[PDB]
Amino acid sequence: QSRSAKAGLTFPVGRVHRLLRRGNYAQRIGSGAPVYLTAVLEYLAAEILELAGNAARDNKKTR
DNA sequence: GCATTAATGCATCCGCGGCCGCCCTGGAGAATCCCGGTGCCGAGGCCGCTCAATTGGTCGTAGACAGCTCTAGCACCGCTTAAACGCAC
Repeated sequence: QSRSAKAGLTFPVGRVHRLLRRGNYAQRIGSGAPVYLTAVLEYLAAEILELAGNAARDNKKTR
């Protein structure tokens, strides 16, 4: 099983971590950076999607 | 034949009157909202693939922990001008 499931995170911690590793950012990356990044992206995406869905539903649309 | 004097054709200067345009009220017509109504098409649930996230071990390595060093920020003191404020035209 992946850490995202045991941490209840929808976004992939492993994918973010491997993006950071090959993203020429720092040679040493702690385990907290990928989980923090996944959490913040999940929060931002959730808020944006909720607002967009509100804007869609107030215009008689389901998309 | 010439002046002349009353009859006559207008002379041009007002008197009068035919001559309008603006607000307020009378509804009239175009635009909008909105879902039925049906045709269209793509969002996505399902099927099959595949590759890298996770696991464990190896191993070396950077940073918290003091630990110490020294250093300028600050609170304080008092002089010297020095602009800021209120006013007034």
